[PDB]
Amino acid sequence: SGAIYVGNYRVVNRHLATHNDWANLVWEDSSRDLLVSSTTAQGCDTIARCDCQTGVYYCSSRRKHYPVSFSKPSLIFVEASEYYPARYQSHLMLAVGHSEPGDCGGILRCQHGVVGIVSTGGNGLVGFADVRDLLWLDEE
Ligand SMILES: NC(=O)[C@H]1CCCN(C(=O)Cc2ccccc2CS(N)(=O)=O)C1
Ligand SMILES: [Zn+2]
Repeated sequence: SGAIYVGNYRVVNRHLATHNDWANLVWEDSSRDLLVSSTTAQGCDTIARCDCQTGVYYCSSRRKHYPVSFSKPSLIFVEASEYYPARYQSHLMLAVGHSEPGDCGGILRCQHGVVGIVSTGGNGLVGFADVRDLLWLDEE
């Protein structure tokens, strides 16, 4: 579990969104596993605006923050699960690391801020849904 809180926005994994989120929907993309909903109180997270490929992510299944190297956002085939059939997920970045289903929502950060959130796992890899291209998160 986990979310990013930037301004009046709440960014979560789409497969984990709640009732409150869909009723107050700003934007969602099934192919990216992302959903953004509006909030009453202001958030304090800063979104990174960079091309960093090294950062640190939180892994709830180990209670540890791990430093990682990660690939650039791309279209990656993701196996069928209880949330989606087998499909290509866009804007996904992979790293070598530990990730179990309950790890989705863990933040990946670099020196410039939040890069993304855990979205995929298994086979000794962890995938992060990139948020650095969503420039509108910084305004309105
Ligand atoms: N973004 C997605 O499509 C993810 C949605 C949640 C499920 N996805 C994962 O990668 C989670 C995962 C982590 C470790 C091993 C195995 C899995 C797949 S599952 N079916 O067992 O949950 C895929
Ligand atoms: Zn950066």
